[PDB]
Amino acid sequence: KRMFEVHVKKENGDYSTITEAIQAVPYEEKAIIYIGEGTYHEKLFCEKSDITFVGAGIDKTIIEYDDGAFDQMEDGSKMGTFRSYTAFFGGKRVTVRNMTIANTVGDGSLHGQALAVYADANICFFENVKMTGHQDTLFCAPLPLTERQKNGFMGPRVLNPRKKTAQLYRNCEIYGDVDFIFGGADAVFEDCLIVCNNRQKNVGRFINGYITAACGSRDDLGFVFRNCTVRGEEGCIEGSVFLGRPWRDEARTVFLDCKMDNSIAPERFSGWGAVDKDQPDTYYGEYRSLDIIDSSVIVADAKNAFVKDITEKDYKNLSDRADELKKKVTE
Repeated sequence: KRMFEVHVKKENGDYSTITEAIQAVPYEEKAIIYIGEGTYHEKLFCEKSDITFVGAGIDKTIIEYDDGAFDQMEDGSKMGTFRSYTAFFGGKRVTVRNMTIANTVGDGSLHGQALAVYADANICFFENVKMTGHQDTLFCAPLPLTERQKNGFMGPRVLNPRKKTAQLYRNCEIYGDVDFIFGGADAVFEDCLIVCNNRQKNVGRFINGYITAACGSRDDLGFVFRNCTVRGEEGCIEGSVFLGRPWRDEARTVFLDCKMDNSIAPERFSGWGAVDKDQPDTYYGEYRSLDIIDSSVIVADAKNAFVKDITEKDYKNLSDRADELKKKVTE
């Protein structure tokens, strides 16, 4: 079996840091980095043709860093969203399994956006990975076409083309509050636990968060959640957590056969900048959402009018498309 292998351990490894292991890997070589138990306080930048990272399991291998968008850089500039990442995964194919990746800086009101993971590779596959943060925990590239704020995309891909990506998340746990899964990827989340933090404790109607903030094209797949558990953290007030708001106007995000509780807002999805702002070019929706406790069917007839009614035909389409992205990624 030919594969370039590197073993990271706190003691007796090839290296004691992940960064040094990444350096070791030649871009063009199919590689795997095994990472032993421990907490690795590092900011990772990985760009490779075909690499796999395998930790010792969720909360056994932990990659953590604490950069926030509001931080000041040496040159005087604000770090910004897209430089806050604990880990950047770019290149052609990346696989990550059996670890926690955390941005520990804190709530966005004091520290700004703070990515745990910047997922930029053409094809990304996360399995049994836990990702924690507050604002903007997980970015699934690509960026929108153009910025609305000066230097809004400052980061490693600001100059680059907006490459479409295909991402698969299986058995992951993802924690955050405001826009904590966002970007323009075609991304399927399967059998994931997705939890909005109780922002109200970390700081009219109080809004704890927006699970998604997609910005893809109306002709692409966008975010598909299937058989996931989606909810606020224990303590979140009723109806204070949205399934999404559209970061750009053709946002696509669907939840198929998911379990949810009553922390989820009655409107289900928000407009951008105000709850009841119309977003007629989004494809936002739920199909067969079940209550988490008793598996009884959820009915929301107070959803925003722009939220779609997923017919059985729409559902088979979304399922087939999610299925073909899964094949592309795992094939």
